[PDB]
Amino acid sequence: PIVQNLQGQMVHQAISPRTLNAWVKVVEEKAFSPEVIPMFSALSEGATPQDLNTMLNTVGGHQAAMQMLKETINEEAAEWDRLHPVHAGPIEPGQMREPRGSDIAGTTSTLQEQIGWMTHNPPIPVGEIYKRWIILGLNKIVRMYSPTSILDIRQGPKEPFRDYVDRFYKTLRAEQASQEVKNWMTETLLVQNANPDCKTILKALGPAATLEEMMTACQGVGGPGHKARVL
Amino acid sequence: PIVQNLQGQMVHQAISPRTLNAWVKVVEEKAFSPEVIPMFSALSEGATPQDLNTMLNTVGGHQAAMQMLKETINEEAAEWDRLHPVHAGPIEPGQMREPRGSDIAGTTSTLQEQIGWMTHNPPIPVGEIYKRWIILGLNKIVRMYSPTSILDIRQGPKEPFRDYVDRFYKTLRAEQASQEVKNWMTETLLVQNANPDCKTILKALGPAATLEEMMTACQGVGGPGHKARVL
Amino acid sequence: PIVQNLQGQMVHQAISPRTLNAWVKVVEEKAFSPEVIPMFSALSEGATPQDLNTMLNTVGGHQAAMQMLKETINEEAAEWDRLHPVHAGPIEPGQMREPRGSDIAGTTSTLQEQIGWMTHNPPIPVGEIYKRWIILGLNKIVRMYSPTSILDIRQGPKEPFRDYVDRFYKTLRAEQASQEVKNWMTETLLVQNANPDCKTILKALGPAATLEEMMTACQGVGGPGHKARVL
Amino acid sequence: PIVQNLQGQMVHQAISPRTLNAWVKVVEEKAFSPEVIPMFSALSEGATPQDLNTMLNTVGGHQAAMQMLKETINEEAAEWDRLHPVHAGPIEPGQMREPRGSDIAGTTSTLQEQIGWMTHNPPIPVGEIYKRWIILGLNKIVRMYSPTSILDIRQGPKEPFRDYVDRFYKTLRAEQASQEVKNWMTETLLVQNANPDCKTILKALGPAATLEEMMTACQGVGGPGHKARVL
Amino acid sequence: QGPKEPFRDYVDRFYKTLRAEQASQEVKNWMTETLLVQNANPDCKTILKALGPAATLEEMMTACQGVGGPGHKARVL
Repeated sequence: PIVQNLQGQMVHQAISPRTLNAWVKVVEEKAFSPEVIPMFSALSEGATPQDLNTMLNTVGGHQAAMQMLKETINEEAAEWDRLHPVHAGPIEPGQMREPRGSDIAGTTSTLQEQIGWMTHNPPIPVGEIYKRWIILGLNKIVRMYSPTSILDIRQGPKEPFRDYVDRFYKTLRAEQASQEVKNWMTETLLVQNANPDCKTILKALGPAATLEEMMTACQGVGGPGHKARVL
Repeated sequence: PIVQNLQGQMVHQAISPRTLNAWVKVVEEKAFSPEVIPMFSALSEGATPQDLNTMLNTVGGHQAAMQMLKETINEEAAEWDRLHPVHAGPIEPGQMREPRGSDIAGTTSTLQEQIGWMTHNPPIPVGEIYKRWIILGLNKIVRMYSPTSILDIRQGPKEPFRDYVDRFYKTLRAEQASQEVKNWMTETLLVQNANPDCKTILKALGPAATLEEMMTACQGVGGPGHKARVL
Repeated sequence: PIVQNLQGQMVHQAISPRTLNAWVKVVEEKAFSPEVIPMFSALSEGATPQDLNTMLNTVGGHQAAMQMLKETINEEAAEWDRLHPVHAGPIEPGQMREPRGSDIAGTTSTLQEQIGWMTHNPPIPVGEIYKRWIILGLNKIVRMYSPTSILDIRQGPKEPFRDYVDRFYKTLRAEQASQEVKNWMTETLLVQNANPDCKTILKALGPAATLEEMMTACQGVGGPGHKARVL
Repeated sequence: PIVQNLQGQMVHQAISPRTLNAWVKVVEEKAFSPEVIPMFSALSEGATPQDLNTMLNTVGGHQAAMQMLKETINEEAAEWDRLHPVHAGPIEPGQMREPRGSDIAGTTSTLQEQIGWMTHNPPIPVGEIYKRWIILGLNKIVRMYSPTSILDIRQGPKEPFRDYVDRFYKTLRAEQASQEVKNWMTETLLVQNANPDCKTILKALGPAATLEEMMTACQGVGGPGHKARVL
Repeated sequence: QGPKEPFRDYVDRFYKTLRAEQASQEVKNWMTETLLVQNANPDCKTILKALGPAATLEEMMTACQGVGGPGHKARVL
């Protein structure tokens, strides 16, 4: 990995054992689940295509999701080279070459190039590109391997609105659509699947109460009622 | 996180995986109890808005406190822009831009900018403002889940007053009541509620009563804690 | 191992129990399975021959596979000294210490002479070179595997289709047959992990179909779960 | 231990009490075994005779065998003195005194001499020389349970032979045996212990047996008609 | 191979089936050294595993003649 680009003065660091231990043991205990993705970005800080390939290729299992992941990075790679026209005549010898789709993927490109790119003035975002591409991969996985659809998450007859709300946001993390969609669901879908004892009172709150109004609601019906949360 | 340098101004380096694990350790062990803030703070020491963001995105449980905390930091950002004028007029050639409320959260600002504020003399305190905003969220969420009011907080009839301070202190520390309301509860409601043997000594020594003398008292009223505490 | 591997101003650090405890947890969990080679290359980053031998002496199981590892190291050393021949009597410009195979293996070399190669300009990177022989040996362990069929494919009401494809991928990434065969097996048997109706649907998508298209598909006629109401 | 100085000849760093404890926890709390040896080698990076001694004397477990190693290092010292006759009284002006066996063991030598000879040119590596004696002594402690040879290795009647091979090459690694005895063993004693229908492959392999040939041997060797060459 | 069918009749069909597949030579070679003798009659596994099932095509059709039917029928192409 290479860090210190912001204000210049970058340092190359070798691949760390303890990053590939952290990476393996999270994905093993939790699976490719929504809580991997900012952890994967954090572990991937300043990583080369080769630093990225080392991590990716030490995953072990889950070869359905990895092979789905691999296919997706290959689409983006094949996309890339056809949205970048090939250079007109000779490329000057002092000029640094452009990265291709297979170089971003680390398939045709060696570590010595990658460092040169990342220590160039200003730096080539080759790694940012491989990580967004991996992240489309991870994102697609979490769609395919869904725990349950957000659409059909409903409160029970005698399940409480706070217990429901824990499930609601837990599952809403699992859903992969855009933020207008997920602002919708808190606005709308939260109420329409809520249980009938609670739902009369949620249309008294209407579709732009404060989160504290939603939190204060619904202790007089559902679960062990008013005492449950204060005793 | 930004770290101390001898060769110039402080240099930015990546998050440790041991720090992200220590974070998830402390959240697991303490459950957003108000002892979190010392450990939030100590992990938050050199921390960028990108680091603080990362702390906020790696929390997997705690759905409601997490949403409520998000509502608080976004509200501080929107107050901050109303609070500070935009200034429409030109800035000197190569001058660093003024930090907006969104810039403090790192939604309009990138880590190259963030280190650039950081490495002025004295710093513009962009993550120290952000971290204070978060700290108010944690405290409101402590108070949010407090089980009975300070002005409602009582000892059982079969209690030797021994442990009435545990309950009394942590629901006063949530509420943040006045020393004068505390004196009024202590002269009125406290004496009225307090165990017989303790209540003689609390009337005798007024509302500023010696804490130890109650605690020494109450050896023969029976039940849970009447035998002495030991180290 | 050494700080700033082939980069100047180079500083030896001792072999850490963190790096050997991770080398232990890998062999215990998953032995010599192919996905350790990136972990093993990260472990071997900056490593001297002496560090590599300490890594090998730690393995106390699998001795027959380890003697083969060892034999293969002895064969590779022997090739290195037949491709680069060993000298008889004093060296003509005087002894500069050119790494022979036995020196590569840490047998007839000092730690100064190993480092010396890393601090010489152009360098001779002996560790990368010894590492390649060890990776040849660990790949050759996987070819001593107990018989596992790549034509015997399964697909019945026991695992999901994803999970059959996950089996199939493990089988191919453990199988060290030809890359043209391994693609061939993949084009021939990808669909053959589903039930008869799922296969009819799978083939109806076409010969450009990918695993994300297949794993949304089989609408109502698929494997265990993931097909909604059944027809 | 002794480490690189940046402005002159090596300097001493102070021995790790944290790893010195995790050392002793694998001497005292379990039975001797081959992975004890590299855990001592890893500890011993740059270790002086005085540090080697500490590694012995903070050990309190297994005093018989510790003593047997102590006694070995005495033999090695009295041996070193019969191979390297150092004269009586004071060394010459202008050159470094030569170490005796007592100077290797730290009995007669001081820290300054110990970091002296190690940094000298020609170097006497006193601390590497002393460690190798201890590596032999430990290697005897693991063979002091059981001097197991090829007569004690047995292939149970229904045993798939695989374990026999593993223990056979463990046996030859652990204490080096003669080439002639091994040609006798791969041509007679192994064939006699092998399963009846497997005896033709292993008898054909005979006194020329090779690890790759042995590691794949015995796959589908039963059934109608004889087989005799390993595929 | 048919249960009383000749080993050369099977192998004539097999190389016929290899001819018509558009596959690589390496693919054909994995089938020749991992499929060919495996899909044969067991009485032919007796002597053509004993050669080793990945050995030359000459000694394949030299061996194994007493297994099955009489063999030698000219093809009508």
